Amino acid sequence: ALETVEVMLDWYPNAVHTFLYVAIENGYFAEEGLDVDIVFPTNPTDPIQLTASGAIPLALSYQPDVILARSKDLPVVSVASVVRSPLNHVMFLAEQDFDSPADLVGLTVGYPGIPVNEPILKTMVEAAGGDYEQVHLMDVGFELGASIVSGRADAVVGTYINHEYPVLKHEGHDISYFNPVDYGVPEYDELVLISNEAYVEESGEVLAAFWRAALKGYEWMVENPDEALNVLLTNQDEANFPLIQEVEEESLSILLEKMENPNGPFGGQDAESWEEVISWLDAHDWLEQPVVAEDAFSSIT
Amino acid sequence: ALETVEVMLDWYPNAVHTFLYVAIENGYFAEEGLDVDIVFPTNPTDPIQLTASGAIPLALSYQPDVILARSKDLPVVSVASVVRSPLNHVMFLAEQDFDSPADLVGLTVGYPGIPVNEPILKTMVEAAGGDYEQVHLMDVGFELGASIVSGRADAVVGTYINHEYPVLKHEGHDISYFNPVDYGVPEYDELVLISNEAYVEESGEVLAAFWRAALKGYEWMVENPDEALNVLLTNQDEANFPLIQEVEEESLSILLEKMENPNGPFGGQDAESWEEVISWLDAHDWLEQPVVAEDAFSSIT
Ligand SMILES: Cc1ncc(CNC=O)c(N)n1
Ligand SMILES: Cc1ncc(CNC=O)c(N)n1
Repeated sequence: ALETVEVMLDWYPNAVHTFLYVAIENGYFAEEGLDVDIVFPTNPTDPIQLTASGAIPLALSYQPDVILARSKDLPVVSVASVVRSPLNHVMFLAEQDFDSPADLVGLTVGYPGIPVNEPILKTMVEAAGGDYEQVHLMDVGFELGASIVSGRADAVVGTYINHEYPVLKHEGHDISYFNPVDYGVPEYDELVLISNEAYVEESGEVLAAFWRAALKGYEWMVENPDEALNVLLTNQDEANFPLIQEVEEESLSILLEKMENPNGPFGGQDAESWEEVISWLDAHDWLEQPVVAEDAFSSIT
Repeated sequence: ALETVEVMLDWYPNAVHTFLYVAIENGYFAEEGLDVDIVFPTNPTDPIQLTASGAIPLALSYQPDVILARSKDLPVVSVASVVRSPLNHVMFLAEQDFDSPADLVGLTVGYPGIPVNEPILKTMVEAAGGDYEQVHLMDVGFELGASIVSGRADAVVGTYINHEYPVLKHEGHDISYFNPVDYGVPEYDELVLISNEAYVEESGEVLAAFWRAALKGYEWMVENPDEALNVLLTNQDEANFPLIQEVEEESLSILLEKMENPNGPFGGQDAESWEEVISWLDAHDWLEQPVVAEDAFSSIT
């Protein structure tokens, strides 16, 4: 009777996922006859791979990644834009005192294994005249903070200003960073709801029912900021990704601004954003097969 | 002219790679007309993946992985067994007090992101009477120790008894474990030298040149345990994977036993081991395409 839908988040639960949990808790999905199954990823890259393979119909990923994916012939399609601008920043301990991304040359940068991180770091490094081919990336999965703090990596990319940054500071670490948009990286959407082609064609109803629900979750979160932030926190995976309340409210405050759609409903996708993100990548030889903005995303409403 | 050959290590430099750095320092590779360039993986799955694609001609991986890779149609082939038995142990802080792998049900286990670990853990958990679907894997790439020491993970797999075990202990952690061999897993070769089919066909004289120099380095190590281990430590990656004199010589003591072919030459393989490991993976439904032991490995000399 209830349509069961698997939704794989992009990371372990945190402020950015608030709208989804509010949807669950308020029965918005039940009202829509859906049984939403929120799932965490085993590997950071699972979201796009599983969605692509058709194993799961929904997940949260990164716009630049969707393009990378579609460029490799994966049938991944963005059906909604959650965070309309970047969150990703390159981080390191203040003692490192790097002058610019070009100082990463000859050093090792930790990262979650997520591909999107390659074009971002490459652009940032070349933008400063360094030779990215001498920059060493070290996959640390979810252990982003530990890579930098332990010392095994000189810097990290994949960390968010709305999260990892305030957490490290809260934990006492003195963190400095480089903002990708100050080094040739476009204002891409950090996070987008993604599905696969078949499911968009074969199950448009379910997808429409889902977003309608998720949107109510969003609108409710917006009108009930604190209350909704409380919902997430209680639903946090305390065993593997414990959250700090103060850190999370600050995170939410940042995300709210970036999640809101100035000239349309929450989730509305801007064709301009995609077009330039594709050309940015296509320009740096990251796209093996051509990608078109009319195919990288579609409206499920 | 020296024949350039890229060799990707399975992990960062440690006791197990001593025979290779010895063959470089002592000039054995040069003697065989080759210029060997050791490269570290940025991603734990790189070895198998870059070899398969032809991007790299040589690398170190795991016997079960070669099978899985071939099961996925990748053209990789094992050209030498380096560590003839398992090293992989599931590890957790002594606090946990698990009675068996079935206690892992409902918890999260960290792993390097290397596929071979899924079949291992699943077999283990199932042998102890637990539901694996209820076990959560968390990708931490190279940050294995951190996953459990930070409490972010309840247990970890992928860690080696010759390295991580003595390291955690040396760092002050009371570690407990579960040997996969005690829980239905076969005595597979932990480390094996790999190449792709195309290369073994086109560059066999190179491979043979490379392996003689390698055998020579290996034999020197056996006659000069300590001098070799020092060659290794001086050639360690101190910035991203610092080593401890004591743990590393302890590690060598373990590997010396597992690397030696009691009767036969170093690197020698045989259908038996491969067929056993293949059958294991088929029985537990891990293979997609059937795999043939014969095609899975081949002598290099
Ligand atoms: C809180 C947080 N941190 C890092 C990531 C990883 N994204 C790109 O590398 C993510 N999805 N969420
Ligand atoms: C020292 C060490 N630790 C872990 C691994 C990873 N193997 C399987 O996951 C490895 N190749 N070497």
